[PDB]
Amino acid sequence: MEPPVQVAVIGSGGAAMAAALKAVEQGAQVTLIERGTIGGTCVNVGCVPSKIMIRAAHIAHLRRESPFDGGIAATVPTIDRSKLLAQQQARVDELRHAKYEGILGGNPAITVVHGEARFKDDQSLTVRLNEGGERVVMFDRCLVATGASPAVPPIPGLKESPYWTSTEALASDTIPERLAVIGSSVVALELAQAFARLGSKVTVLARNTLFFREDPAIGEAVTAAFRAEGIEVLEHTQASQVAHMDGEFVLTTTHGELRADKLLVATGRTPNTRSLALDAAGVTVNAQGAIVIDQGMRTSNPNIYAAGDCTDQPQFVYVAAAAGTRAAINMTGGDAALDLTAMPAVVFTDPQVATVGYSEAEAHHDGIETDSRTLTLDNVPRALANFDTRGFIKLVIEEGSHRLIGVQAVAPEAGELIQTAALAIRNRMTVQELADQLFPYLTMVEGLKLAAQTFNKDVKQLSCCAG
Amino acid sequence: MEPPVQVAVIGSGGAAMAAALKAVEQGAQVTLIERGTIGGTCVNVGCVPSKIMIRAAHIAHLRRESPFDGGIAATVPTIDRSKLLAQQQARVDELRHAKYEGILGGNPAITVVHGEARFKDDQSLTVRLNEGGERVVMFDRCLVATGASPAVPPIPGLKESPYWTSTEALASDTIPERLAVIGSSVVALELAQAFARLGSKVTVLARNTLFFREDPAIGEAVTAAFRAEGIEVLEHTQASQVAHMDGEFVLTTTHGELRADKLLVATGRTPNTRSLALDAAGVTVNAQGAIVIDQGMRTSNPNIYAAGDCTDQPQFVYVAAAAGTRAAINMTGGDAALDLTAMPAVVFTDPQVATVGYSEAEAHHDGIETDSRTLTLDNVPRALANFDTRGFIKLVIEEGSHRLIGVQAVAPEAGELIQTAALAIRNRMTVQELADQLFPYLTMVEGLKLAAQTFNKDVKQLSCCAG
Ligand SMILES: Cc1cc2nc3c(=O)[nH]c(=O)nc-3n(C[C@H](O)[C@H](O)[C@H](O)COP(=O)(O)OP(=O)(O)OC[C@H]3O[C@@H](n4cnc5c(N)ncnc54)[C@H](O)[C@@H]3O)c2cc1C
Ligand SMILES: Cc1cc2nc3c(=O)[nH]c(=O)nc-3n(C[C@H](O)[C@H](O)[C@H](O)COP(=O)(O)OP(=O)(O)OC[C@H]3O[C@@H](n4cnc5c(N)ncnc54)[C@H](O)[C@@H]3O)c2cc1C
Repeated sequence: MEPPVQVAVIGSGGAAMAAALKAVEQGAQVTLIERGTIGGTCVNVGCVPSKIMIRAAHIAHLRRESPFDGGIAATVPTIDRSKLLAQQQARVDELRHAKYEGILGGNPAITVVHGEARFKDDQSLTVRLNEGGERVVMFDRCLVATGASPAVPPIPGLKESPYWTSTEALASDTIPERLAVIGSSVVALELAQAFARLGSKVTVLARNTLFFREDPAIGEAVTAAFRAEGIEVLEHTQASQVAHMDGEFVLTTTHGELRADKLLVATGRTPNTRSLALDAAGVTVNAQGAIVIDQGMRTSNPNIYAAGDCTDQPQFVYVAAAAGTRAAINMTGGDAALDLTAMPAVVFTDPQVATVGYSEAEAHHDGIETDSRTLTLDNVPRALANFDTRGFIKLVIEEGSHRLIGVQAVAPEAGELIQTAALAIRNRMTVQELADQLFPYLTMVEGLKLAAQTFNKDVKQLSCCAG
Repeated sequence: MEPPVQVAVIGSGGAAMAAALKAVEQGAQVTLIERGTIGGTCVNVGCVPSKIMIRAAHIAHLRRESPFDGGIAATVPTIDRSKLLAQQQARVDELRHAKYEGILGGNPAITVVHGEARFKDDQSLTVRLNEGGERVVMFDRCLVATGASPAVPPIPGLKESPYWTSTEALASDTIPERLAVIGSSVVALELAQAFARLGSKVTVLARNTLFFREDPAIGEAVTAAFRAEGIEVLEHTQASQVAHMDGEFVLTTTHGELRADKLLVATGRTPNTRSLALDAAGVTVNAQGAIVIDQGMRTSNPNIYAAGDCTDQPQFVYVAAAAGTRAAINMTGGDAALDLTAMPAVVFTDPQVATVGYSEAEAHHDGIETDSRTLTLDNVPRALANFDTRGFIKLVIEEGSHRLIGVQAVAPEAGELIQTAALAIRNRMTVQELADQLFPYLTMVEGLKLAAQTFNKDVKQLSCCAG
């Protein structure tokens, strides 16, 4: 008789969870090692708490102002952050148990180890247990899903100051009167707007422009939206010195001296691979410290796989989870590959930013001839009925075939409409085909149809005679 | 040389507008006859003003209460309906000019006639001009796009009372202290909730249950939502007598006497065909007075077509417009057909109701073997982060092929997510295929993926290990 394959999984986030359970489903015995709180980033200090805080911020914002204030009185709502934090944390704790702890526990095929793991060789790990001492974990196959951590730049004086990373910001029980934010990452912007809406006077220090690595139209729309609601966005600005004196932060910048009660550093994230002793297992990493893998999540060592934020993969929990599931399949004798061709991405600012497929620049870089159309939101019925036309919907197609290969949008509910675009791309639809489909009038997603029609029709024909 | 085809179009709503412009594009000369305001129903007294009022109502509602009131103070906002009405009307007037008047005017190929048309024979119309007198309009082909009007039941005393139809309700400059609503139609419910949120004490008299003709789960969720915010829903209730005494309505019902300041009658709509003298042109209508047509919008008379609410077609402006465009193609020698297989439908209540494709009952009626899954919103991350789990997402598939053939949902933003379902159905995707696609975490549309996964996975595996 054959013994169950011994699978070791380092981490307990989205990638590790998906892998652990898939491995067990495929008949393997799993030993999962986690050094901190079970659940990793998303449920504890990532997606979940941040989206909850953003929703609370949205309510506070709408109680403060709206496009209908001429007929509906508005007020400055009193905010009790302690109560909001308690509500937020209760849901986080509830989900951690329901989707992580409760599933890992009570399963004789899964052994959870509380400690920090490192490779001993390519078939075993050495674990420094949280309760002291060590333990060796032998394995046939191992999945590294250690995620990433907030990056902290070597700005003089920052290291020893009481600054915040996204974790401390989300866990704060008070809304600071003044919040300075260093960075222009998605995390930086989502938190910047949430705190602003909850009461903070926010100043964002962007080294370049917002969404510098994305299509330029995106950063322009978001920057204008932030400024419109009192958020200061200092472009091409960096702090050369950080100091904390007399109970406040003092930042020396290229724009002058800036003072704030709290400082959020959200420049980016780095892979958690330095404590893994990857060299002992022959696992190669790139210049950024990320573990190199192929579409099957296989590393340079045939018996070791990697998935999630500790690799070069896009940093989204749904990508990490999909990768973990497929890595487990391959660790158990299968043959699976991760396809990210129609991977959507959403930024939970207001308006939201959403993208899928190729941007014009990205297509060109890959030698693809394209054409595009950019429809401003003042052409979308839903936006007009809401009296909020900030934003746009951009479609990118391949020349000749007219196949839709990319969509970028800045608009309320962009995250919802982007999935229609994702399916259109997945099914290799042309813009003509998308435009000929029936869409509900007065929905934001109708904007996709309207934009598609502009490839063969005039903007003046939309919502009238563009069929 | 050949002369331009003479096309007559009766009406100026979505169907007529799309047809008129398509006909001209195809080389025809158009004579469009309209007895009332240009633009018809949607822009003037339908979709546009109603969605604007609903958005205003949403803001008022959120300023009054939210799932985050434990940490964000709320207040009863003062409402100035005169100001809201002015804003609403200005957008309506703006859109009427931009998408209707400005496009019809200044075009030598289009002649707009202000009057009421009726058939003289199958090649001409007699028009009673609004300014007096008549005119004959000869045509080679004619499109009837006369729409429908609010139905008014023969309830004793109703006829002579100062009741409202959706038109008077949308045009009211005051929010009534008490509003009674007779009917359970989409129009009745959308307006009922809007007025309630803007300040009225609303009572809905439904002859049966809400969404009686739809899947039962829909009516149950909507009824619970209405009651949750103070809207009284009297099921299986009809008014046997209407009276207006001492400045108020007095309704005798099976539930007892009900008094209200205003009365909205929104039971349904009837086709505008009684004044057309259709018999003079040999155009057949059904028992409801609707004009009978085929998929090419052709009537019993080869030279006359019909599209929109005056036919048996679904009453949506996007359906009317699509039909008008295709009718114009056929009137000008083409061969087009309207495909409604993936037609989405949205109800702008909160939560919204959205459907596409077959419901279980509808599939069975057509001899299709099916299976389904109903995912309650407390299983959708976005709903949980919003602390509002009222609703559900239901998927209907064909047995054997596992092809998705229908989706019904009750949830915030259901109108946005339903389009993803529409494209999935259009592309004949199976639930497994839909479930294997990447969806953004914490978006309502992710609910489609989660529901799809329940066809092969347990609800406890969702957002964890259902891959
Ligand atoms: C503020 C914020 C907001 C975000 N918003 C979104 C969003 O809206 N949508 C989205 O899809 N993604 C979002 N993300 C990103 C998403 O959270 C991550 O991509 C995802 O959680 C990564 O999952 P993972 O399994 O790769 O890693 P992780 O969940 O980060 O976990 C790795 C785990 O391994 C442990 N570990 C590390 N080294 C060792 C070791 N040597 N031994 C034992 N255990 C070790 C860690 O302690 C941790 O528990 C957000 C992130 C943040 C920080
Ligand atoms: C309150 C309300 C809310 C709605 N919400 C939505 C929604 O959210 N989404 C959606 O898609 N649909 C919605 N609808 C329905 C949508 O408005 C209609 O289906 C659509 O407007 C019908 O277009 P049509 O061109 O067929 O007719 P219409 O736009 O109704 O116009 C027919 C025109 O012909 C004229 N006419 C009639 N008889 C004659 C004659 N003998 N001679 C000359 N002119 C004549 C009329 O006066 C009118 O201008 C709503 C309707 C109402 C009333």
